[PDB]
Amino acid sequence: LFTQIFGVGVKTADRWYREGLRTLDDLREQPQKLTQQQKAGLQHHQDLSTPVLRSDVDALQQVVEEAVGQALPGATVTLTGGFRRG
DNA sequence: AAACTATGCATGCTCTACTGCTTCTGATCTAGTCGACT
Repeated sequence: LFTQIFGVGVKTADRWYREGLRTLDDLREQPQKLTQQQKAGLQHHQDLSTPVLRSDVDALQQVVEEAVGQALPGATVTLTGGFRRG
């Protein structure tokens, strides 16, 4: 549960576990020991927990292609990662 | 002719300011460690 939080690794998860933090809500009760990454991940937890689909990939690729084309002409963008493996 | 007072000088103590040299402190910066991510 803790590792899925953006900006939370194994070390931080273990540190929280040994400190008595057991539930997600408990993390929100003390919003003073979390960096920007952890706060951003915890706030948009539900949104980031959902696996992404291919339509969202296409929309994001179109948006980024438009942005790079307007920024610098002739830019080429290639989709890598898991989505390139099928 | 004698006493009082105006004038001045010499010196020590004190406030006040100003200039310059030296030292201390606040501010501007690279190495080590842990952690995040990919």
